[PDB]
Parts: sequence; structure tokens; C-alpha cells
Amino acid sequence: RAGPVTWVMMIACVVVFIAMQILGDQEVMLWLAWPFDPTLKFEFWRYFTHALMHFSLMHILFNLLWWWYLGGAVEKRLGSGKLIVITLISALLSGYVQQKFSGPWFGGLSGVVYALMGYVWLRGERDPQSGIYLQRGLIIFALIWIVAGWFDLMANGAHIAGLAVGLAMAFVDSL
Amino acid sequence: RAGPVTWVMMIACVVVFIAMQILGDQEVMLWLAWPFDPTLKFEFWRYFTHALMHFSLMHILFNLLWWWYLGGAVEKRLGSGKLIVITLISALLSGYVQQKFSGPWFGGLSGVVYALMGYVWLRGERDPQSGIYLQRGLIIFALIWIVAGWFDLMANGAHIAGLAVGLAMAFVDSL
Amino acid sequence: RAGPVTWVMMIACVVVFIAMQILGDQEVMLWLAWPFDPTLKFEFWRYFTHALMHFSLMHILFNLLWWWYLGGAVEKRLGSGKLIVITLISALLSGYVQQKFSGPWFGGLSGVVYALMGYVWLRGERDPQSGIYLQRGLIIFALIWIVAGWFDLMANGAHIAGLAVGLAMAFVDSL
Ligand SMILES: *P(=O)(OC(C)C)OC(C)C
Ligand SMILES: *P(=O)(OC(C)C)OC(C)C
Ligand SMILES: *P(=O)(OC(C)C)OC(C)C
Repeated sequence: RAGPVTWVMMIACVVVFIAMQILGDQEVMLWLAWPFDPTLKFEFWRYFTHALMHFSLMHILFNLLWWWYLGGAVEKRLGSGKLIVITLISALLSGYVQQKFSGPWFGGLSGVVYALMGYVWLRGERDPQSGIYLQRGLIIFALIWIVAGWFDLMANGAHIAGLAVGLAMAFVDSL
Repeated sequence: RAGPVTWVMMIACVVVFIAMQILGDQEVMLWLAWPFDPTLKFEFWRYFTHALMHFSLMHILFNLLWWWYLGGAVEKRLGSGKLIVITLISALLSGYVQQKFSGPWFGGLSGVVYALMGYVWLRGERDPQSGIYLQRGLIIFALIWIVAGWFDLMANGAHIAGLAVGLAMAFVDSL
Repeated sequence: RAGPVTWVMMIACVVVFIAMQILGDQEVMLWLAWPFDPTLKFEFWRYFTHALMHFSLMHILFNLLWWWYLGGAVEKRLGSGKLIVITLISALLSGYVQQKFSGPWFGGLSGVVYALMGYVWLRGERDPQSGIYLQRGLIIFALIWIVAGWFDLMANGAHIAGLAVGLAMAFVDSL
């Protein structure tokens, strides 16, 4: 089954998505969004909580599906700590790039998912003996969620940041 | 493979969905919908057939996916009879609540699916030795179809009736 | 994993779908569409490349999902050559019927997918000893993608051509 990190992230996303339905999106953004005023700059959770918000059924479903499968595999094969670090770094960096191009009104797990996509693919190519890889079939469908992101079907710089982080980390780990 | 009950329900839903495309939704409602005039009150199938109608591709697909997996597991592990009773009771009760709040113009397998969700989850927690349970990952995605229902993303009373029936039955069976 | 034919078809579809996002649909049609002027009648790839174009995320995703599973199983169980021939014949014939009813502005893998659906189902019924079959559950969901096609939820003649080819071939192979 899904490890504690994979699992708790899913719970958090659902609860937050529930709170968004009840109180409204903007009400919830006010509390969880990347700091959107200087008075909010020391509320450190805001640098990470943006990733917990989803704006439609399909948004949370595809993010949670990918997180479940990829985050789930990383945690099981490489440990909770690894999942935690990949998650914290991609959220922060994709969040910062996103905000820089398009402002602080955004949310979603996809920066993290892209990181997990980049990481799991590069790690499987370069370090097969790790037991972790992205299957051919799934590479195709990962590329589709990825293309959905690049052509607004997020800021593509944030997209890139998500991916890059995953790649850079997979690269370091292969060494 | 899928048992006779799981299987026949899927066939029926598809055929009915096909008849809906050909003749139109309303034409089919006229025959399968919860009684919508006193002249129709003795046509007993109407208390159950409302559940066989779907109004979009995504409506039937998600209902049939969940029914396939959950109904399929109940039938295999606990027997066709159990599936039949859960199905008949949730359809009737969710149907009655639905109609009471929003009138007789409705359809879909989701009252039943919610029952199966409630039943399979509660049964797995309380009676593990039964071989039946809802995995962590799937709990998350069940909650999403459930939230899709509660926030009209059905009458939530009907929603509750569906769930309650599943829970009440799982509760009795754990004893 | 997915064989070379199953795999290369997916790559081609994604790359083409990418080129469609960048250059636009019509720009790409101009090069890959069924001949739409006599000057183009000797460009033989056009009789097959129409199948590589997809017009939405859901279009390519469902086609590629089905192709992945069904094409993947055919190639693994019966060989790359078989997949190649089914693919070439259904593309050509469904493409020709499509164009005859609705003109040369169309694209998609679904004519091929329907062929694979017809082929895998009929082959499993008639030649069980072949190791290839369409499971009950999946029959239901195949019928849904099929119904999505028939009721424009393609020209149904093309739909039929796709299916027929799959059936005719499964029929010949059962002998
Ligand atoms: P991601 O969760 O999803 C994109 C595919 C739109 O979005 C960014 C804002 C993290
Ligand atoms: P369900 O089939 O689906 C809901 C999620 C809308 O609907 C009721 C009417 C049974
Ligand atoms: P297919 O790829 O998809 C249909 C379900 C619309 O379409 C034809 C044009 C091949």
C-alpha cells in the first residue's frame, strides 16, 4: 500500500479541496497561497501550501493519480525522506517561478508531479540497478500531462523548474 | 472475471444508455423513471430502473468503473446475493430521497456506487478477516467521486442515503 | 513492456500532437491529412498519416490507452507483423469511408482502435486457444468508446469500416 508521505499528501489535498468547495477558492487562497502581500512574507507555510490547492475535479484527480503512482513508488523503493525532499524542493522552486511570471494566484501538485516524472524516468535510464523506472507506456502518458501543462490545454518556466528539479536530483542520485 | 450480477448490471446500463442516444433521454425517462404520475405508481420496476440511466459519457463511465471494481469484489468475495441486496436497497432509498428533494427526473448508478464505497470501506476496517477492504489509494479517489456528488461538481440527502445504506449494511455484517 | 510497433505508434502520435500545439492543427493537417486536392494524390503517406493526428487531450489519451492495451497485447501474443497489418488496413479503409462521407479534414487513431476492439473480441470468442481475448469488464468500456463514436458524443460508415476490418481479420485467423 501507499506509504505515510504519499498517503498524507493525498489526504491533505482532498481536505483542502473540500474546504475549497465549502468556503470557495479565493477564501482558501487567502490562507494557503504564495505570499501575495509583504505582511505575509514570514508565513513560511505559504511557500509550500500553494501545492495543496486544486481548482477542478480533473485537476486534483490527475495530479493525485500521478502522485499516487510515482510518489508511491519513490517512497516504497527509496524511502519517505527522498519523497519529502523532492516534494519540498519542486514545490518551492516551481512555486517561485510560477509567481514570478504570473503572480501568487495559483495552486496544484503538478510542479511536484513533473519533478517525480523527471526523477523516475532519468533514474530508471541511468541507474537501472535502483529498481525504479518509468515504463514505456507510462512515459507516453506522462508526456501528455506534461504537454497539457506546457500548452495551457502554468507558466512554462515553472513547468521547467518542476522537471529540472526532478532531473537534477535523479542525476545526482545516479552518481 | 466479473460475476453474473456485476456483469448484467453493466450490460443493462449500456443498452439503456444506447437506447437513450437513439430515442433521446426524455423518451427513455418516460419508461424507466421513478413514478412521476399516480397512474404509474404500480409499475414497480420504476422504483429501481432510475439507476440504469446515464446522461453523459463520464457519468456512466465513472459509475461503471466503480461498480465494476467494487460490485465485482463484493460478488466474488461475498456472493451474488449480497451484491443484489445492497443494490436493491441503495437504489430504492437513494431514489426515494432524490425524488423527495428534487422530483422524479433523475437517473444513475451512483447511489449504488456510494453504498458499495461505504460498505467496502467500513467492512475492511471492522472485519479485516473478511478479505474485503478499500485500499488507501482508492479511498482517496472514492472520496473524489463522493465530493463530485455532494457539491454538484444529486440531492445530498440521496447521497447520504446511498452511503448510509452501505455503512449500515457493513456494520450489520461485521457483527 | 510494449513492443516496438505499439511503442513507435505512441511516440509518433505524441510528437504529431506536439507539432499540432506549436504550429496549429490546420498547419499540420496540410501535411498529414488525407489528400484534399488532386495535386496531393501521389503523396502516399497521406492515406495513412491522418490516423496520427489528435484534436484534444481526451482524444489522444483514450485512443492511446486503448491502442496501448489492445495493440500491446496483439503484438506480444501474435507478433508485430499482425499489429502492422491490422493497423494499415483499418487506417486506409476507415480513412476512405470517413473522407467519402465527411471530406478529408479528419484525424485520429480510433478507426484502428475499433479494429483492434473487434479483432481482439471476436478472436477470444472463436479461438480461445489463441491466448487472446477481451475481458467482460473491458467489453463494456470498449462499447462506451464505440458508442462515443457512433453518436458523435466520425462518420458511422468509417466506424463500421474500422470494426468490420477487425472482425473480418479475426474471423479469417480463427480458421
Ligand atoms: P499544476 O498543478 O497543473 C498544471 C497542469 C496546470 O499547476 C501548477 C500551477 C502547479
Ligand atoms: P449519480 O449516478 O451521480 C452523481 C455523482 C451525480 O446520481 C444520482 C442521481 C443517482
Ligand atoms: P477517432 O480517432 O475518434 C472518434 C471516437 C471520434 O476518429 C476518426 C476520425 C478516426
